[PDB]
Amino acid sequence: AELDDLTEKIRKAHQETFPSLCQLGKYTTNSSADHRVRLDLGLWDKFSELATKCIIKIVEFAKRLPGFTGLTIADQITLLKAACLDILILRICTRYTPEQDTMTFSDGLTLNRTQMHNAGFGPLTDLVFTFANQLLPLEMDDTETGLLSAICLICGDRQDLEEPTKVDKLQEPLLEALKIYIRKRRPHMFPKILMKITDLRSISAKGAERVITLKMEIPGSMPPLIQEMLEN
Ligand SMILES: C/C(=C\c1ccc(C(=O)O)cc1)c1ccc2c(c1)C(C)(C)CCC2(C)C
Repeated sequence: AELDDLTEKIRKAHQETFPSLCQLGKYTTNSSADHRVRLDLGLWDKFSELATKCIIKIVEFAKRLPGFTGLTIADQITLLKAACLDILILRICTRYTPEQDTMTFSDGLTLNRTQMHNAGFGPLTDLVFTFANQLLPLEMDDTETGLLSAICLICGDRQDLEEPTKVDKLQEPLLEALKIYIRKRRPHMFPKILMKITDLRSISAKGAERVITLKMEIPGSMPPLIQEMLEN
């Protein structure tokens, strides 16, 4: 009952900070829609702008997680910076429309693969779409996506944690919660969803070089929160 209570709370934290694809008004753009280019600055400006907003929403999601507030701000910051890209990647991949081969952002902006590539994903584009495509068969809902996000976040083995053991105990209930929910809702889903964390980490790891490359390409400055996120 306390685990059913935790599950409902995580689902809510997610739903409140992440607009569903079905509850969003999709809109497109014709900017470099059919030709891949190094970087479309107009798409980068819009994309990076939305990235900043989503990062803020991720911090809000984290704050809504039971116990997170309890940890020290130092630990809150370490956990967030280590898992933010993972979560940003999972979020955009959850708004993938296979028929149109597009992904939709929080404000309804819907870009095709080419535009995703041109907005900044570059050489990581196909890798991201493949992750999104492999996500579909799992048919996950708000609570599973939220529990997965929380599992990516609450990791007590992150380096520089002031209270690693306290973090471990906060994640302990998460795996069980997910275990139980998966079997109560749609009766091998447990390990398949968990394996995705690895795929996720693998992709976010490629972000370190990507940001350096983008910085070298843009005429302006890298948005402060993105900077802070990969600044480590
Ligand atoms: C995945 C991402 C940003 C993002 C995710 C979701 C929304 C939304 O509105 O729902 C908006 C933006 C992102 C952010 C930064 C970076 C990347 C992706 C890649 C993977 C291209 C590597 C380089 C940096 C700049 C770190």
